[PDB]
Amino acid sequence: TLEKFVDALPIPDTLKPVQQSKEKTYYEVTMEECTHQLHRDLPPTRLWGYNGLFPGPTIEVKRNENVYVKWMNNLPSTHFLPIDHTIHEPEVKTVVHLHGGVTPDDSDGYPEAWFSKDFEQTGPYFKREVYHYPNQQRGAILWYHDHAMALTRLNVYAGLVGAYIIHDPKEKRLKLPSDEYDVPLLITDRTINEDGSLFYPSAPENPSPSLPNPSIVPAFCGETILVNGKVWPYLEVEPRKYRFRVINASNTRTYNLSLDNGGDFIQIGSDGGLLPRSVKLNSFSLAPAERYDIIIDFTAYEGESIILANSAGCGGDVNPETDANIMQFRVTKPLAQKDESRKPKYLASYPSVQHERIQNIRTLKLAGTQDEYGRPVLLLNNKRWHDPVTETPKVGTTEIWSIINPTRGTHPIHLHLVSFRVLDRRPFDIARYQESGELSYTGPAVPPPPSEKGWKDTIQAHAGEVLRIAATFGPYSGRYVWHCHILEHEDYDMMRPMDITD
Ligand SMILES: [Cu+2]
Ligand SMILES: [Cu+2]
Ligand SMILES: [Cu+2]
Ligand SMILES: [Cu+2]
Repeated sequence: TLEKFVDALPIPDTLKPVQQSKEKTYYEVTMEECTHQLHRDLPPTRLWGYNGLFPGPTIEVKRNENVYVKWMNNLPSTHFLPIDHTIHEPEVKTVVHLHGGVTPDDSDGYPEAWFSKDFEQTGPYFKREVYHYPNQQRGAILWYHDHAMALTRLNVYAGLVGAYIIHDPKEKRLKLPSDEYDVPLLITDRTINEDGSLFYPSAPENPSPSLPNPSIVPAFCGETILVNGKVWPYLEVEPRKYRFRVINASNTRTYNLSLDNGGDFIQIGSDGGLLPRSVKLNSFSLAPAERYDIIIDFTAYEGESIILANSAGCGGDVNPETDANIMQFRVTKPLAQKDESRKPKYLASYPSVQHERIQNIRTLKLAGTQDEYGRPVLLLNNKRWHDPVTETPKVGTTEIWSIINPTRGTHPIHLHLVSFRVLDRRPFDIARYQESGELSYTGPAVPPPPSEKGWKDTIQAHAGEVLRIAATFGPYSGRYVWHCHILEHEDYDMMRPMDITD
């Protein structure tokens, strides 16, 4: 395998606006095929990148900043990863979704709002070339990536991901580590061929001869871990507090992160922004699309090399020599200035402070069937993507969604537009539910841990539990989506439209 901790962690440059005034900020980002070296010992890898970069440039905005991004497809007319046409026009379709964005529906990146190179062809829900992000939302770690119908797992794996940070000036007084000491960590697993080329499976292991070729697979587990586009990198840090914006940008893989010197993380934020109170953690789980906003305090570890370690398997136990490792910190950089940053306990209002009447309670079930080829097709509430819309909350109202998971695994459930509160999780009798559809609980409800007492938008629903969340649908109305954020599930076919009605 590739030798760990030999390349420095790249820090994506912050995107500069094409125009900027007090009233408006305007950016242009072009998707390009490009080559980048992912490890000291590899030939350059052919990739798809926003502005030809992997990851894409980091975009930083202020709360309420009036932002426009023209996202353009200048990709080749053919893909380089294996497309399975049996699961679902130009071959190469793209659309950018700002995940976590409180975004008008026609700038949200609907899967059928795709566009081919230079907008020559566009999907039936396409309305505009230049996306509008008003950013009228809490400070938080967002991220952007491709969301094209039936191609999301491939377009994202190709390299189309980047970070987007909203800064709320009202949080400045907290004096959290900032600027040079505030660093995104975009984690993506990949499998890389000897010649440096990306590998993505064209079929499951030992494909029945029934199977089409290529065939979609139900899960992707990469052999190698990359952070900010480099395989198992090191980062030289100063002996002081750092803030890290940790984003799982992987297709399937869930991570369970720790520090190998037994140091703590201080979680200050979740998907939807600052937690009410900081939380000291020795480890945390991070499923696809989740974000953790954390402080690591290197003050007491000068000289040390500390591995950000992973204990979660993907298709099997972790390998100590490979996917057990994420990156390495080296506490050897001289202090540029006194550490004047803080790690405050009191961060933000509780989500509970705000009282809301429950307009509706939906029960949703994670299910599926099997296709003519024998493959599993994963479905939300046994509906196809193309079935008439059933999730139709009213704008301005709050709902509890009760998500029933009788499957064998966790699924990270994501709703666009909104962030939400986690109410509780409760175990149930799976066999009974499958035979009769009757829900019998085998234990009391478990309220969220402190890490999930703030605002979330992507949430782990574990096997044999009912998960309840509370969301206020707004402030915009229109057509959005909800889906599993395991991309191999999302594309076949674990995604549904969501109408927020006025
Ligand atoms: Cu997403
Ligand atoms: Cu999203
Ligand atoms: Cu799933
Ligand atoms: Cu989505």
